[PDB]
Amino acid sequence: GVLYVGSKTKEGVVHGVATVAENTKEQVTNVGGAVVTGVTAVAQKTVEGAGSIAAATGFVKK
Amino acid sequence: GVLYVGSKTKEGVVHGVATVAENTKEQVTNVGGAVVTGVTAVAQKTVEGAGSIAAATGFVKK
Repeated sequence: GVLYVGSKTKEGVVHGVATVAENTKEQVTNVGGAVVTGVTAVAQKTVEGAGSIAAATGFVKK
Repeated sequence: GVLYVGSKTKEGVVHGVATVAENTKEQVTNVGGAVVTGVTAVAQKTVEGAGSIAAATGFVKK
């Protein structure tokens, strides 16, 4: 299928995932997987297959 | 006289005079004279003398 997408922007500043942490014991920032953060962010047919994306963190501290 | 001034800033972005103009016939931006636009902007005894600062524009179009 056609996905024509016309974005004419005068001016644009786009910020993706932001990680800010102050006065933290132990810090683990988890950013990854499938993230698209452009001015014209277009994503299609992501993992149309069997597999899938997974962004997971392994902090336990038992 | 004493003018102790203690400014401890975590983070600061300061913008001076801003000139934005779109679709203008004839443009004359006049920024000058005595302008101080720092993070810690301190001005004292400006033209304590006879003279004075003057920021003037000479547009007539008669």
